[PDB]
Amino acid sequence: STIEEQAKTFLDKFNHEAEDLFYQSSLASWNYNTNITEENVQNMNNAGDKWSAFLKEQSTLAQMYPLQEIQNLTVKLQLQALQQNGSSVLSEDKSKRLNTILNTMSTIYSTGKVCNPDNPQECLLLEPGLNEIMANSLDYNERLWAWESWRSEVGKQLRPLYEEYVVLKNEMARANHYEDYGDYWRGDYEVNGVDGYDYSRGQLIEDVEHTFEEIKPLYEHLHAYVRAKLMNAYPSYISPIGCLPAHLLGDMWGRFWTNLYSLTVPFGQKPNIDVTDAMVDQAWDAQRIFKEAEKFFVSVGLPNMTQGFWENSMLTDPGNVQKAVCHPTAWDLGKGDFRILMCTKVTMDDFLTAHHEMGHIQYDMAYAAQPFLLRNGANEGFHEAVGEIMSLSAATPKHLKSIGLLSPDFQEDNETEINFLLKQALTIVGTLPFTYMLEKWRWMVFKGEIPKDQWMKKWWEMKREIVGVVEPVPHDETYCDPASLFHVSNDYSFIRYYTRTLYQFQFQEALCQAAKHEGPLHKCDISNSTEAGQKLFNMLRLGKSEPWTLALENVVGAKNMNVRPLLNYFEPLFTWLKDQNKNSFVGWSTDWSP
Repeated sequence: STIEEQAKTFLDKFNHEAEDLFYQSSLASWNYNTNITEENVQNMNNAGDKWSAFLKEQSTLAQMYPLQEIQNLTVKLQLQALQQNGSSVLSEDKSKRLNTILNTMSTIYSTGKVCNPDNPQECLLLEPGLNEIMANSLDYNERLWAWESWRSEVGKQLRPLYEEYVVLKNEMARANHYEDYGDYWRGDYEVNGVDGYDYSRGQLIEDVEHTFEEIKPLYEHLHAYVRAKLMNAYPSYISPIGCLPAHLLGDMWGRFWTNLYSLTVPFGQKPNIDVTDAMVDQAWDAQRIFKEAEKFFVSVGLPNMTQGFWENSMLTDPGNVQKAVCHPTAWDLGKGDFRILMCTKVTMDDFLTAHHEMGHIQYDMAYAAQPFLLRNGANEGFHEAVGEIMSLSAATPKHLKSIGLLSPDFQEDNETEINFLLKQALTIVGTLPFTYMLEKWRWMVFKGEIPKDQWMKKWWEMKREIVGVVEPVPHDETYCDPASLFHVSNDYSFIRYYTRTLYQFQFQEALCQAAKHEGPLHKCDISNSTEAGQKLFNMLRLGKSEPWTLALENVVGAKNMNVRPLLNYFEPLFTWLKDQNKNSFVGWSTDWSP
């Protein structure tokens, strides 16, 4: 009757009871998302409160168990995830202050308004109408003024509560035997106590810096090409030695540049692939979309699953008979029950999101044999990365010709592939250095090393020199615009997106070099190749039971990370850029001032 058997039965009973509570809460949340009612709100609110009290009780009861007296890696890992501190040293006043700070900075930013001029009635909200006039607009002055008006009423109210949140989270990290809030955030990105595969939290910082200095010249070259296109798009607005304007990147912060594509068309004579009208003349629907996704997945090698799931997921427009959202979302409810939720329309992006959802749910049901605490990915970014690679790999026209989505009369040329790679760079590698500098600024902020009052131009100046974007108007100390974004306002990290990009690139390279494919890396197919399917499935079943380095090793063969997937995937586009826009000025200079 050693302590290991008591830990085993405690873990089992916690897994069962938490599985029941999680199943009830997820079921209530799902049927509330399909049918919005206040009684359902009370239902999963009571369920979530009871589950939170239960997890606190299980953690406190597991605090008795010695974490150094377990030799099995699985039981040690599950006790480590169960013996977390959370509120080990936390005053109740400090806890409610933290909660009120979180709620206030969420509610103020979420309910932000740009209603300065004219009558105070015509107020455009941030989500529906602001991004239209920041991204799909022509007036430089309107974009500048709207961005300034958005930052002005947000930064001053968002700065000191965010700084107090930084201070209190630093105090909690110190009280929880950690360095800082980033160190608590780097704890998941840490492989220690494992022989052979050893990783440090600062090794993640080193990897971030290494990947950024590896991707610096290609990003400089694409910035040069974008500025060269903007010279023709905007006559006499951007100096050649100057950097890009802040509001010219589509988004207010500069997240995605897919909106900045009509000005950056390489060739109007090359048609991209399009099966949406081919879908229309084929007259396919939501169930046909799901059947095509399943056909693609069994072409990869993943087996079919439950027939009661398809009727359990409502896919078309819910209508006004019951209030329901239209965001495509997955539901891993627990013990053998999954749902998807969207309103399906006839768009190609609906097919992309459906493939993304099926990749998510396939990875969900992969680790069903693992316990409820281990019923996740290796870390947070892995799930989004593995959804994204199934999302992108479905846009291969040879698959569409094999399944009849694309007619065989259409053909793929070099220039169309170059345009597709340029769009992919606008989506994938365009957001990579922005995610890098956001992650770096957030890490210096949450580490509590840089002064709070040194931010007169600091975020401005390494926006100018690190990514080559200059603000059009200076801002004072009360502004916290890099801290004013959606993810920082609700404390959603950005290391997850960087690691997702890295993992999806390495996984894409591994599957393209593994599934008997030779040639250009953006012409990568995985149909009629089950070796890649079983190589994936070897890592699908692992779940959270193993360190992430072991998960990468068992599916790639390497123990580290390299940017060679990015070079392999973007090599034709890199060569086309190198003989296209090398003649213009390449890079950026920080000497330009407003």
